[PDB]
Amino acid sequence: DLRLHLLLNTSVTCNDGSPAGYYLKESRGSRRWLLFLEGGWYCFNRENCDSRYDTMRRLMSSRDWRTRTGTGILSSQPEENPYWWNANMVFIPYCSSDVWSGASSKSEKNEYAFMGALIIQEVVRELLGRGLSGAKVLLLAGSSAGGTGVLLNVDRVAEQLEKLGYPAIQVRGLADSGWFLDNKQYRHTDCVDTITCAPTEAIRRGIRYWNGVVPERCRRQFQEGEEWNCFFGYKVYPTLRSPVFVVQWLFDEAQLTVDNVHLTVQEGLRLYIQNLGRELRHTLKDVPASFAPACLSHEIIIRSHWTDVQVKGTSLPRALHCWDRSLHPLKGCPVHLVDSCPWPHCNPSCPT
Ligand SMILES: c1ccc(CNCc2ccc3c(c2)OCO3)nc1
Ligand SMILES: c1ccc(CNCc2ccc3c(c2)OCO3)nc1
Ligand SMILES: *[C@@H]1O[C@H](CO)[C@@H](O)[C@H](O)[C@H]1NC(C)=O
Repeated sequence: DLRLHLLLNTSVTCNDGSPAGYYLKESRGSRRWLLFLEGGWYCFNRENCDSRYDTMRRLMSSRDWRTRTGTGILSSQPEENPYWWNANMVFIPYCSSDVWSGASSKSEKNEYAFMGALIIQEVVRELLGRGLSGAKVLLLAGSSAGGTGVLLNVDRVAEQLEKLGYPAIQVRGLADSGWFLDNKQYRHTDCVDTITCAPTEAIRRGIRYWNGVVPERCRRQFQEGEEWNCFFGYKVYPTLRSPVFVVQWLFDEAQLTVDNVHLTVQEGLRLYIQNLGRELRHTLKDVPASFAPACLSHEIIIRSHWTDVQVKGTSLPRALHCWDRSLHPLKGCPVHLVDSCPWPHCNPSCPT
């Protein structure tokens, strides 16, 4: 079990003004620290944030959060977690609805606070008095909206630790299921409410509503008004300096949802699905640390059975171990693992 701590700086809040926080299980014999960012979509105007508050309130508030069990990469049992079972474990709940990008407080002009980027900074700060000052590696991990949050925030955590006087701690990222394409959709709707708004248009509006922040080098490339581009992995990744390992299902269910596809198959859709896998594979060609199986799924790293899937005979925990060794090719220890077969479940190890 990981134990809840609410932030001592109570100006750093969830959407409704309640304090943000983190869950922690220390391993005092270890100098490795895993900070995991939870996912769960986003909201981008008053009307859709109000709805989310009624039926997804744990993603907007800490009022109803004392312990949580660590699973997958957050498990302390080597049977479930062959990679980092002895590490210090931190789960950061997603209560800002902003893809971890926001820097805006609730105020006379703002019904909600969007503080995701500041929540990450404050967690790192408070952890530095609880053992993180002695770390050798800080791995910032996350799933779905939390995976995109890794891409947006990993270089900011690295800069923070350097400016606080800890330049020797190695900061790295692990982004799971947060590598999306701004691709052509299977069917199209003009952006008129929540359901009809494609991600490019919803994120453009969100950035303005949240006062969202993107990494500096990416921001300098795309410039004012085009920051939405930095929420797309293939565009932001080449601007990052920290090492980042990318986990992405080739036929991700959230990607298919935003593409207006429902699987529940004739030539047009067959060609669309095969083209999506081909395009995703293409964007990972020059990503040296990656794991991308040919499956229809969403998320993996905190699932208890995350050990089961394999690409070219190598599991995800093994690939992450090989990544560690590479940061000290390697015979029998690969780090770039992308499937090449063209249809969901052409890999027999895909989840059922
Ligand atoms: C501690 C602190 C705050 C709360 C929430 N209380 C209801 C509420 C008030 C104002 C709001 C809001 C919700 O959403 C945006 O503005 N609970 C426990
Ligand atoms: C659990 C389930 C579903 C989700 C949705 N992921 C958010 C998202 C979607 C499209 C995006 C994006 C972020 O940034 C680029 O385009 N998260 C967690
Ligand atoms: C509390 O958090 C706010 C928001 O980032 C920051 O401006 C302020 O300096 C923090 N105060 C302390 C004492 O850490």
